[PDB]
Amino acid sequence: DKEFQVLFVLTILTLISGTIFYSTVEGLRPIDALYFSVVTLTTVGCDISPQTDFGKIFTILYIFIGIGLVFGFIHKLAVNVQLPSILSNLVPR
Amino acid sequence: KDKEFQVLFVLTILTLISGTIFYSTVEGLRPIDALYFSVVTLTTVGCDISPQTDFGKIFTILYIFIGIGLVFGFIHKLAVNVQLPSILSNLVP
Amino acid sequence: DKEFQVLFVLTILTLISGTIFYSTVEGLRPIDALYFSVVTLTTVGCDISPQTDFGKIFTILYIFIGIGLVFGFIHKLAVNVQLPSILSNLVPR
Amino acid sequence: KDKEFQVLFVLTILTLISGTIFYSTVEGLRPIDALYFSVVTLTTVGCDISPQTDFGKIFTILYIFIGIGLVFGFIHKLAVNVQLPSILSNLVP
Ligand SMILES: [Ca+2]
Ligand SMILES: [Ca+2]
Ligand SMILES: [Ca+2]
Ligand SMILES: [Cl-]
Ligand SMILES: [Cl-]
Ligand SMILES: [Cl-]
Ligand SMILES: [Cl-]
Ligand SMILES: [Rb+]
Ligand SMILES: [Rb+]
Repeated sequence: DKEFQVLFVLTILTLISGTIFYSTVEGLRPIDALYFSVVTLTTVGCDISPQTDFGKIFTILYIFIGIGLVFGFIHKLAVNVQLPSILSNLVPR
Repeated sequence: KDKEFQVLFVLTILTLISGTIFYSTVEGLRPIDALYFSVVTLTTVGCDISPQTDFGKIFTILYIFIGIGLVFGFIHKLAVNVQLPSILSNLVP
Repeated sequence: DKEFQVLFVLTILTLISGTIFYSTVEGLRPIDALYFSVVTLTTVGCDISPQTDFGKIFTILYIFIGIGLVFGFIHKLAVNVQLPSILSNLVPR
Repeated sequence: KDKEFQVLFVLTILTLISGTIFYSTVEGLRPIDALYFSVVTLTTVGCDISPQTDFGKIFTILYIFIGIGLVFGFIHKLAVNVQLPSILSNLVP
């Protein structure tokens, strides 16, 4: 779906921005920055908190701005792709 | 009916099994702790443990994106086909 | 609203059950058990995880069963009470 | 329009201010850390810190119940009146 693609591109770009930020300012390895971006914007959460005042402020802003994006993408991911595939199997061809 | 709900239940169970196996082997958690990690992640509660392997972080990211929509679709249908019915149905003479 | 009251009574009973369980099996002070019940069922999360296998299993079950209840109550709390009061102030009597 | 959205924005800001003041005085957090705690709690991300005073736990429980609906209503309207419009409006010739 076109909208689903827009939401994917936006989500990936958001997670790239978060990865870059947290690997630079917080000194995280990229994978750790990606994990933190993912677990922050999806609201799962992790065992670590940001240590720089700049990191804390950015995380606040990143949450409010990316949370809705990531959950719109999760909704479309579940609805235009995961649940329907299984529901195609409910009819025995 | 409770036919879609059954589908979401089986999908959620298999998802939690996959997470259980994954986190028990790669992260060395006991199976109950792997099931707990799978459950608290996909429900977004989270916990004070975080994966230690780069493989575990990559998998957890993908597991989050794919399984939040299933686990919460299951919770939604559990509320709409089992919880909401039993309450209202009892709010009658 | 009648339904709002049903949801409150259910929510309070749920948090009582969780408080009792976690203070007995996990040895938490009641307030700590109440905090854990609250932060678990609302998905905020805390810095501690359950330590007993029994505690872990119960938390899994408690999440799936109480999560929908607590968020239905949060919705009605925001919608039949908090947001509307403020919206009554939007019209200058 | 963006009139209800403005109301949710001001309510969210005042809620975050209240949390900031509360957690800075009773829990001895720096103000930025109190703002962070308020923000990650009400967005349900959570963090590795937990309140130490019994007063802080009681307040946090009430703050969660009252402010999740506001903070997420604000995120919903931010997505529906600011984020969804700017994307689609740009998905035109
Ligand atoms: Ca949520
Ligand atoms: Ca946490
Ligand atoms: Ca921790
Ligand atoms: Cl890396
Ligand atoms: Cl075992
Ligand atoms: Cl106590
Ligand atoms: Cl300061
Ligand atoms: Rb959460
Ligand atoms: Rb969380």
